[PDB]
Amino acid sequence: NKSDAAAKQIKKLEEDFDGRIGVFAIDTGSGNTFGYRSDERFPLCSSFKGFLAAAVLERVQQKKLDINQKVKYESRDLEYHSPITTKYKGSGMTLGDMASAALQYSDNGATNIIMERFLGGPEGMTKFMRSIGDNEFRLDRWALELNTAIPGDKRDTSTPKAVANSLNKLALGNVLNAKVKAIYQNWLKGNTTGDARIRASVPADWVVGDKTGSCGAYGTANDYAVIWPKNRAPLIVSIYTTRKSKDDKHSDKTIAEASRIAIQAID
Ligand SMILES: *C(=O)[C@@H]([C@@H]1N=C(C(=O)O)[C@@H](S[C@@H]2CN[C@H](C(=O)N(C)C)C2)[C@@H]1C)[C@@H](C)O
Repeated sequence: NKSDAAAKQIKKLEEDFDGRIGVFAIDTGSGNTFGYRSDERFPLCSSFKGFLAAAVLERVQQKKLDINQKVKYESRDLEYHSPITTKYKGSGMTLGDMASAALQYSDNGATNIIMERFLGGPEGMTKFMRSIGDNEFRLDRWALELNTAIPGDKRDTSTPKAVANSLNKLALGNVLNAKVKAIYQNWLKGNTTGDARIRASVPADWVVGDKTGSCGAYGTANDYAVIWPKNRAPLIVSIYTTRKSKDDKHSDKTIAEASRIAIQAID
């Protein structure tokens, strides 16, 4: 019945903005879950950088890469929205600093470079996801081309459920060892682009790590988070939104509100 009411509220919240909300949330402490449209597909946008950072950390763990290796790119034409990589064009960044820049600032330069040299491109990223048992994720195109968010296009989509599951496996599970998992946890905690999303849905005492995405088309936006509540087991919250018209703008407020509803549903 708690479930059924949470769902009516998402239903209404989506009609209010003329769009389409996908929700999955997990209380790791009880196993309780809430999903609404949790098996529908939605554009990832930048949200895949969260996973991309994880794949980097898996390669570091496997000893294929070193976390402090220098990454030089002094002749690159840096993609738009490369706020961190721009400031070190001349000197390069450590692999680790670069990966975290990709997560924490949605830096497209960091993203595309990492995917070029270390990850085998979009197919390699899809391969990583498969390898932790995520069958829904697909990345098709590179950082700046994956944002078209066209209704009915499976390219560069996942589902709220798959995203949530993957996040749990990565941020809380055993894909990454204790040391490496903690690093990844801190990277998520230091996300700078999520203040109006899932962060705005919880008491300010709770610690959140997250990755956002904003397609800038079809008013498509999303956020997924691990949440550490006061003296309580972790929650995972996954929220994805699209809108009916190409020109529509995304809605932080809707995302924050669907998060509130989702957290209550599993509470
Ligand atoms: C991917 O989705 C795109 C980038 N990732 C974003 C995000 O994480 O939500 C968006 S919004 C971006 C956050 N930094 C900018 C900012 O601080 N404001 C202008 C205030 C906006 C971002 C476009 C993109 C890289 O493809």
